[PDB]
Amino acid sequence: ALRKPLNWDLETFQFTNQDGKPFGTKDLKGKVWVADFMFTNCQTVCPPMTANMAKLQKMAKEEKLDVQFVSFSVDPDLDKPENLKAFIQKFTEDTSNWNLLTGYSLEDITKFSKDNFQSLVDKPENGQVIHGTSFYLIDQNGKVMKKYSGISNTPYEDIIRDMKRLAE
Repeated sequence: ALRKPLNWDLETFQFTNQDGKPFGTKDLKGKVWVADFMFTNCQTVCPPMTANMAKLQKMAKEEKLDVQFVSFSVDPDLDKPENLKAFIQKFTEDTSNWNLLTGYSLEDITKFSKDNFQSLVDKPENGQVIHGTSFYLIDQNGKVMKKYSGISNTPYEDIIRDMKRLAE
């Protein structure tokens, strides 16, 4: 069984993916998914985070786990769909189950990150947006259940275990 779940409520949302198509709760409700926050002009942790998410994607597929991946841009003023599409192509050849989202205001995503993921977003003068570095596991009921590091010793086996529990 899933131990010590977070049980965080998530608001209903509809954003735009890297193909310029609507995507959000409508698509995700009923699926197990993993979320992170990132931006394409990040000079530090976002590329390794994304590589880590790609490793998780590959491992989940190998285990025959049917899950979705979602990356929210925290720099929507710069990250349009074409930016996200070009960004993700470096890290994976599979986006059938990975949507990178944008299309909203910076204020919007700041509130969304605060209210749903208890994570501060703020864009300083140098443009290097402050945001959380966690991966979040969300269940079929649309609640956040687990948080893991996306950048430091990502616990791939723990995440896989938890996905297996949600699939049972």
